[PDB]
Amino acid sequence: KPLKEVVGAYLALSDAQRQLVAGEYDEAAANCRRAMEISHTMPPEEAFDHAGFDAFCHAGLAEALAGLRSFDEALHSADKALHYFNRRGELNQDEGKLWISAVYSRALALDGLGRGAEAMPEFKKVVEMIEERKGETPGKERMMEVAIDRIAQLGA
Repeated sequence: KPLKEVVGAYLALSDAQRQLVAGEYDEAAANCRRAMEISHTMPPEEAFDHAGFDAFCHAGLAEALAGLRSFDEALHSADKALHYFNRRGELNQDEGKLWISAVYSRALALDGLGRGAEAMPEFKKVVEMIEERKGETPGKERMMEVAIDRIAQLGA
């Protein structure tokens, strides 16, 4: 019973992560929600990092929803991930890649909702974090180009 749920949740999240890379955002969003649903069926006495795991799921979910241009839901998912990363996040660990992702998703969501005044500083934050982070950050070129193009278009 207990480990079945731990592995079930981990595999659901891994599937979602591969789907994000492949651009299958509909499936990725479903698997992120499914991963959390499974993680929350565990008894409280079983050792598991719920706070961190939920943050990872929300980051992935925010990226998927941003991809589908469902910005309102994306914004809320990114905020739930950032609530964790701002408190217990570590930028120079693998975890940091998902932190940056959540900040980027938030910027895209705010921009998609027509809240450019708030999106701008978030796009700047994405670039600042990429610089600050020691270690490979896959997709950094894509993010930085979007960030810089939007900061210019919103300013004009």
